[PDB]
Amino acid sequence: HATAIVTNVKHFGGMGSALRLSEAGHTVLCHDESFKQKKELEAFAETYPQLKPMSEQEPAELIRAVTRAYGQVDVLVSNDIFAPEFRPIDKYTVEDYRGAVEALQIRPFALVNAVASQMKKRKSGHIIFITSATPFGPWKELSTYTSARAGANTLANVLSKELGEYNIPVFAIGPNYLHSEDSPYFYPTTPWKTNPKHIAHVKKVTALQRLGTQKELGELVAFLASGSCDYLTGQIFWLAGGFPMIERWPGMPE
Amino acid sequence: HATAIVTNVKHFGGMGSALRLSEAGHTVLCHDESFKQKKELEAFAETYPQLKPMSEQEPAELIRAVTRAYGQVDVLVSNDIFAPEFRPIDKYTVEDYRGAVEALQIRPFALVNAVASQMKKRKSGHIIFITSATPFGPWKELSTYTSARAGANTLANVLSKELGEYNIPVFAIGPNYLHSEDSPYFYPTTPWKTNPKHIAHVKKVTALQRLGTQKELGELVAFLASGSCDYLTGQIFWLAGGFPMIERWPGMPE
Amino acid sequence: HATAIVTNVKHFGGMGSALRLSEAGHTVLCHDESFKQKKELEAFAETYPQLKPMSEQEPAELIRAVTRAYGQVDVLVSNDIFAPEFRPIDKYTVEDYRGAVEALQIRPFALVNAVASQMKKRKSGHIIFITSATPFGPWKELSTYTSARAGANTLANVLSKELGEYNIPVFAIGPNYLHSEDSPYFYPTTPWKTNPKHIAHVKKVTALQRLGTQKELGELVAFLASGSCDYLTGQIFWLAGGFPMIERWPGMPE
Amino acid sequence: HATAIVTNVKHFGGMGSALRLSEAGHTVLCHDESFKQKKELEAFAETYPQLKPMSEQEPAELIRAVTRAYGQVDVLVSNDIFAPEFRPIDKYTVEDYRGAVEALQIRPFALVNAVASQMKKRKSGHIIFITSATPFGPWKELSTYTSARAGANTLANVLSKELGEYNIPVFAIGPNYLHSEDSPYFYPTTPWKTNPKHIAHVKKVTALQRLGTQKELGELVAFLASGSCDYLTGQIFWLAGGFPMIERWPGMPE
Ligand SMILES: [Cl-]
Ligand SMILES: [Cl-]
Ligand SMILES: [Cl-]
Ligand SMILES: [Cl-]
Ligand SMILES: [Cl-]
Ligand SMILES: [Cl-]
Ligand SMILES: [Cl-]
Ligand SMILES: [Cl-]
Ligand SMILES: [Cl-]
Ligand SMILES: [Cl-]
Ligand code: NA
Ligand code: NA
Ligand code: NA
Ligand code: NA
Repeated sequence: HATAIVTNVKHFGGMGSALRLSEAGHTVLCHDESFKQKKELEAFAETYPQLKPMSEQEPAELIRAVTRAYGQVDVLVSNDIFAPEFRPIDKYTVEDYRGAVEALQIRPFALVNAVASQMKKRKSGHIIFITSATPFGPWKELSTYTSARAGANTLANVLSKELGEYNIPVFAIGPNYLHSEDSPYFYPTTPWKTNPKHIAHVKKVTALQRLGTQKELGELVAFLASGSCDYLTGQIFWLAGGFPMIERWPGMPE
Repeated sequence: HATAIVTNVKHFGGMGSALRLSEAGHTVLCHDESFKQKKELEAFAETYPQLKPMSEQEPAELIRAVTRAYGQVDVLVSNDIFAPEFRPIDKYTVEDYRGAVEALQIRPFALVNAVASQMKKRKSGHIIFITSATPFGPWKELSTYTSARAGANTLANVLSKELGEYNIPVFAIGPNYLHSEDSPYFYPTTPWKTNPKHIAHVKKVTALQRLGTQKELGELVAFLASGSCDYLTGQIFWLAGGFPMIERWPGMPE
Repeated sequence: HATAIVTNVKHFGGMGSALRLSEAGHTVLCHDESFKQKKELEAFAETYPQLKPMSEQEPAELIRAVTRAYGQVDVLVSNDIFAPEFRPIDKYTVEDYRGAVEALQIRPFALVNAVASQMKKRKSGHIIFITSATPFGPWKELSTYTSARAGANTLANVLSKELGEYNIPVFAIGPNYLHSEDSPYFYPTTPWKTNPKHIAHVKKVTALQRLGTQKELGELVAFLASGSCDYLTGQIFWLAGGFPMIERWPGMPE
Repeated sequence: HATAIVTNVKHFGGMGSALRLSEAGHTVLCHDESFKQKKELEAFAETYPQLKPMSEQEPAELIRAVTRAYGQVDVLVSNDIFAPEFRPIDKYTVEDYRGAVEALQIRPFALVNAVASQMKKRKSGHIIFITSATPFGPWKELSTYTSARAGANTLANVLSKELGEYNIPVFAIGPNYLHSEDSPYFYPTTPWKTNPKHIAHVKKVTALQRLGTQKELGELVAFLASGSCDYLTGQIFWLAGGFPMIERWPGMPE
């Protein structure tokens, strides 16, 4: 069976991806910061017997471990996370930007850098970055997070050009307003399904007037990873329910 | 079962769409200019017993006929076609542009204009335009066709904003280098799989170094129409295998 | 001296363009629908002695008349207008879309189709379309106007590819929230500087928290027409003060 | 008088920017890595008496020194450079990507982080990044450089949203094929005007069939810095002569 790595599986698009990839018949190797602790890894493995958590934390280490134990990495889902911190540009430190770039650009780069050679040698593989739709509709005072996510989107697009010759599609999925259940990355049930202000905000700024679901994200990840539509390689997908809705002139209804 | 209209079914993305939608369990009502002739309609119906060709040619007429005979239109695939004519801007006539706009913008607009009310009333439906990736990577001297296709892409994106409130996703799929078998719209087997110059051109300008397949287009259409990933509403998909490849500096290999 | 045509001079970007081009030393030939009436044309010529209003209305006749009287057309500013009419997609007629594409796509196409040969023969000229920033940040229920403007933007970008061989730059300037003085196209003094609701809306949705000025538009038109920065050819300029501002999460200041 | 900082003045868009800003009446404070050597700084000051070279290298020290000596920083031109190194993704090291993001994203971020407070306090200033058009038309095997430049472009666009409230426009100018005279960043006279292969390549891939000039870049920088067209804030300018030209089908002329 085909192998798939999902990183930061407890957060963002991790569970939607891992669960739907597993249902599609992949062996899903799952990374997470919490899996440094045996108790957390074992608890996850018991709750999700169809998933295979690994303890390895860093990119080369993780790729090498999965390759040793399962033969090869057929699918990489780089589910990258970093807390958005809103500040006026002069109130950040430079290290605040470096941290965002490290988590949101250097990390997916390092994973591809470690796995690309084995994919190129057999001329097969799929690479998916989960990034952000914030560059499409940016908020004021989120300059660090948003620009790093744009770097990752362009990284995916550029990589598609060189890896296409080796039959390796590369995609970026950029969500916004994706319900993240009990993860703070980025729309947890509380407040986003519980507080009237937040419920009204989502109804206002998305065309579909709701949060996106983990199932929708997982369906897209599994579809791309299936090899059924490789000709989309290089695509940045905006998975944001039609966000942004743009405020209309006075006198028009919402 | 859910109904799906595919227009110009003999051409462009028509057969990939109709066949994969049918496999997914839709009743697929098929439009085509050739179905004005009973012999052509009956021959198609015999060759493809899982498809239902209609004789109706024009938008309101077609929507009304399918609604009368099958109850409702759940999915619209506006597979729009017009021959690309390359000319210096001053060598066209103004009517050359009007013809492109009529075929590539007014036609999908007219179809949505005719079907939107029934979708809005029941708060369900999916709309897919098959357009072109030419606006993403334009060729010189194709100003009429390319700009009309961009109008259609923007039409899809804008429509997603108003129809989202009614739970109707709207998408545009913009192909290039899609193999179109025995249709001249736009990459027929001859010359594109038979002539060495054409084979070499496709290898040069696409990242995956091949034509796209009807199966890949059909997989995307059926995935979007399935209701499995509505949160992509408003997306323009570039289905062009990583086109364009951009020419590199002297001294670098191809 | 160098000649420039500015169309619909009384509206949208017309006076900013005409007045700044004249100050930069162009002979500015002005079109306007009101110039069908001799009295209107003569009142304009008396108020603006540095401008030269023409009575011609149709693109071919206008280009021919300017060429006959002033030798050549060095700069074309296609300042296109159409009344934005907001409707749900099913409440338009198809003719409502044809009217929008005729005014916003066919017309700039016809003007370039009529003037390009003379510019190509001498290998000099500049072409500027004034379009819209609505495709960048679309409002719901403006599907006709917005998609036609996107067609015009792509037309300019595609035209740049063929005309660059002849040393003719082509640009599109897409405004939003440009103050238009007494013209209803699209942000007249009343209500946009006089009604508190409109004043508040402009402050909220633009980054600079004000309307754009005719002077700003004219400075950009004159700069591009000057031959000082031809290497921008093909650019779509968003002249919208940093619109759109995107609504932020609850808890964050405006 | 108004002050402007131009970084890496000997390279890329540095001299075009500095020389045209000076001609427009700015006091132009010039940074360059070579100005670590007193002899280099003094030779520059003697050749260009209208320019003021500074020895400071680090962003905070440079802004502080200009502010101390000349009162304030009115215009920042962050003319960022890094050597483009083409490699397959697996042949880079991770540090190769960190170097690119440090030079092309962290550095402009640090300069704005150091200068923004003084501009905000007085509600005036202009910020221009010189980036790259490579994200618009990416070459294969340049994943580090190209994705870092896209990060910088998005940084400028996001910054425009918060700084517009303070009347500070932010722009990114993304060049390609800009003639850079004796600088190797990125199109020096030799080989790009002297080697037939390079001459042919520029003719093929740009619409205007030539390199861009330092004067064209400087005209755009001075125009944006002038305060004449602030309503363009947030714009990414592609200063690439209509690049990329996209290869056409067999049978069509070049
Ligand atoms: Cl490691
Ligand atoms: Cl999200
Ligand atoms: Cl009809
Ligand atoms: Cl195609
Ligand atoms: Cl006339
Ligand atoms: Cl406007
Ligand atoms: Cl004004
Ligand atoms: Cl220093
Ligand atoms: Cl350059
Ligand atoms: Cl030069
Ligand atoms: Na372990
Ligand atoms: Na019939
Ligand atoms: Na007359
Ligand atoms: Na010093």
